[PDB]
Amino acid sequence: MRVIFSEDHKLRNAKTELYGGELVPPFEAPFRAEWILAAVKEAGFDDVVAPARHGLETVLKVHDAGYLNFLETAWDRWKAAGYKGEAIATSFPVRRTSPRIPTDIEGQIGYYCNAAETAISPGTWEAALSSMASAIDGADLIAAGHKAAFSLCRPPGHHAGIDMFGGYCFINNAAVAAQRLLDKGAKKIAILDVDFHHGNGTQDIFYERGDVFFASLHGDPAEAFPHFLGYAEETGKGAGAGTTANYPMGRGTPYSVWGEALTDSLKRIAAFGAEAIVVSLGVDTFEQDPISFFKLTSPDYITMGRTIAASGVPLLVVMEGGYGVPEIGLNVANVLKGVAG
Amino acid sequence: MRVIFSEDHKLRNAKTELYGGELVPPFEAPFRAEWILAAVKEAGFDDVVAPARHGLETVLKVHDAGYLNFLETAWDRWKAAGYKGEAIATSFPVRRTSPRIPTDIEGQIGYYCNAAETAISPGTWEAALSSMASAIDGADLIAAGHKAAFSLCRPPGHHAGIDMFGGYCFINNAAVAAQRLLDKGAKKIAILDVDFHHGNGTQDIFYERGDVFFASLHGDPAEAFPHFLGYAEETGKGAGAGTTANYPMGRGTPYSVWGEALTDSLKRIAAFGAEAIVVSLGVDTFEQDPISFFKLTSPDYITMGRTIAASGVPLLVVMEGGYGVPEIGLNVANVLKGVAG
Ligand SMILES: NCCCCC(=O)NO
Ligand SMILES: NCCCCC(=O)NO
Ligand SMILES: [K+]
Ligand SMILES: [K+]
Ligand SMILES: [K+]
Ligand SMILES: [K+]
Ligand SMILES: [Zn+2]
Ligand SMILES: [Zn+2]
Ligand SMILES: [Zn+2]
Ligand SMILES: [Zn+2]
Repeated sequence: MRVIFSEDHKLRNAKTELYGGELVPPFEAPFRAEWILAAVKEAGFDDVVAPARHGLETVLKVHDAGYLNFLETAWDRWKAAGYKGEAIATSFPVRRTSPRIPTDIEGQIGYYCNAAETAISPGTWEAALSSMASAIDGADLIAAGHKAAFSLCRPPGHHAGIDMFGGYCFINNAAVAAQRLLDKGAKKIAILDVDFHHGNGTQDIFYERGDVFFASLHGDPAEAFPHFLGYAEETGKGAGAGTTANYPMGRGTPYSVWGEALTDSLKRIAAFGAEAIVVSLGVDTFEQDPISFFKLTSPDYITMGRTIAASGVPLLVVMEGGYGVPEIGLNVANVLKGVAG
Repeated sequence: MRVIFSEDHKLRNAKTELYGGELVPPFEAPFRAEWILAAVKEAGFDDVVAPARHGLETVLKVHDAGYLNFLETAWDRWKAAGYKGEAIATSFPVRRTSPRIPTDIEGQIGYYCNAAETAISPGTWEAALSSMASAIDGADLIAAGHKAAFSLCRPPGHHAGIDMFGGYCFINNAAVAAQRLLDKGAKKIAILDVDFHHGNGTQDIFYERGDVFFASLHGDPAEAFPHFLGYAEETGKGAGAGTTANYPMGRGTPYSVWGEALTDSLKRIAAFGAEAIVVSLGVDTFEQDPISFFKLTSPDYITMGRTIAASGVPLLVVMEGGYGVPEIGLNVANVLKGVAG
C-alpha cells in the first residue's frame, strides 16, 4: 500500500502547549512523524510519496469558510497585535453566550477554538494544508480502486470541528478524505475513529449528515479529553439520525473489551452500507501512552488492522494521535500489517 | 461612609496568568487592594472595618451549587492529580457540545470556566469567600439605612456567571450584594457596572430575572474581553425582559461620550424604580490602564460618583477591576469623593 507523506508537516513546530498549568513543549511534535515513517518503512511499506498540493474545494465542504480564513491569517494578526507568545485563546463562547463573531484577533481566536492547549504558531496553516493534501491524495487512491492506503497526516485532524481548532488539530483530515470520496462518486462513506480520544471534530462535521457514518471508540468523556462530546447517547440529529455511534470506555480498557466495541462498530458500518472506511488511526490507545488510559499491546494493532480490513471494503488509514514512546511507529506499522496481510 | 475590607484577600496570590501566549504575573494582584485602601484613607475615608464572616445562604440564590462545590475543592483536586502548575482550564464546552458535566478535575475545571486567563491557586476559595463577605456587609449597611458604603472586594466578581469563573472572578460579589438587599426587603435593585469590561457574569445571573436591572458601560465585545456578551441587543429574556441595558463603546472613548451613556443608564434605572444601586466599580476605564482602551482622567471619577449619587437612591460601591498603576487608588477615592460630596 502507498504511504502519502509531506515533509511540510515540519512547518508545524510549535514551541508551547498549555498542559498542567505550564507552557511546555508540545506532545504533538515533528519527531512523531519521523518515528512513524521509519517504522512503516522498516515493516516493508516503503512506497512513500509526497502528496500533490490541493486547494480548498474539498475542505470548504466540511469546514466553515470564515474558520479557514481565520486560520490563514491568525498568526500574522496575533504577531501584529504585539503579543509575545504563541497564539493561544483565553476567552471562549461557552454557556449562554452571544453567537456573534468578534472582530479582533483575541476574540476571534477564542471564537474559533475548542481547547486552549493548542497554540497557533508560524507555519501552522501551511503544515495543516500539507496534512490535508496527504489525506486527499490517499482518498484519491481509494477512489481510483486501491483497497488500502496510508496518509501519514501531521498535524492530526479529528478534534477540528466545523469551525473550531483544538486538541492539536486544525483541518479535519479524515473529514476531508471522506468528503473527497463522496465527491469522487461514493454515496455512503464511514469514518472509524480508533484513536484513544473522541473525534469530536469529526462528529461535529457529520452530526447532521446521513452520507457519512461516524463511529468512535474512546476514553469516556466524563474522564477524558475532549470532555464535552462522545457519550453513547449521541446518535445523530436530523438527516444524521442513526449515523453517529460512540463507544466510550473506561480506565484500563484492554483489547478483550475494546475489540468487542470494534466488532459492534463494524456491524453498524456494514448495516449502513459504507463503500469505504476512513480509519482515524491514533495509537494513543497503547498501554504506554503518556496521556491516555487504555491498555492495548503492540500485537493488538495487527489484530485491529486485520479486523477492520475484514469488512471487505477499501480502507484509507489517516494518522491521528499517539505520543511519547518509540513504539508509536511499531504500533502504526502493525495496523498496516494487519490490513495488508 | 464605611469601607468594608478583609485582609483575607491576600489568600488569592496566584503566580501565573495566561496573557499574550505567556504565563505572566497576574494583573489582579494583592498590591491593588493595598493601593486602593491607602488612597481611600488618604481621601478621608478611614472608617475601615473587616466584614463579618458569612455562610452560603445568599450566594446559593445567585450561583449554582455544583459550581460552588467545585470551587471549594478545585485546588486540592488539581494538586492531587499531579499537575505542576496552577489550575488552568484548557477544554471548554463551546458550540454544539454535550451539556453533561464531567467527573474529573480536568473536565470539571473547563466545564466551570469561561476564560483560561484565570488560574485557581491555593487560597483562592478562601479569598473569594472573604470578598463576598465584604459585599454582604456592605449590602447590610445599605439595608439598614446608610446611603453609601464601599466594599473593597478582591478578588473581583463581575465575570463570574451562574456556574462559571473567569476574568479574575470566582464569586459575583455585586450579584450577592443585590440578592442580599432583596433578602432584606427590597423588591427592585439595580446593578450599574462601570468597569471597562462587560459584567457578563452579572448579566448571566440576572438575565431572566425581573427584580434586578443590570446596566453595563464597557468596551465593545467585538473588540474587548469578555467578547461573547455585552451587545446592545441583549435586553433580557423571560422574566428579565427589558431589564438588561448594555452600552458598548469603542477605542479611545473619553468621558464626554462615556458620561452620555452613564446619563442614559441612570434614566433607565430610575424608570425601573430601583430602591438602591449596587455599583460595580472598576477603574480600568482610566487612560493609563494597561489592558483597557477608554480614556477617563482622574478628575472624571469625581464627576462619575456625583452623577451616580444624584439618583438620590442609596449606593453600594463594590470594587471590580483597574490595574497597573498606583493611581487606581486615587481613581477609586475620587468616585467616593463624588458620592460623599
Ligand atoms: N490535550 C489533549 C489533546 C489530545 C490529543 C490527541 O491525541 N487527540 O487524539
Ligand atoms: N483577560 C482579560 C481579563 C480582564 C478582566 C477584568 O479586568 N475585568 O473587569
Ligand atoms: K476515537
Ligand atoms: K453522520
Ligand atoms: K462594565
Ligand atoms: K434583569
Ligand atoms: Zn492497489
Ligand atoms: Zn488521541
Ligand atoms: Zn450612614
Ligand atoms: Zn475590568
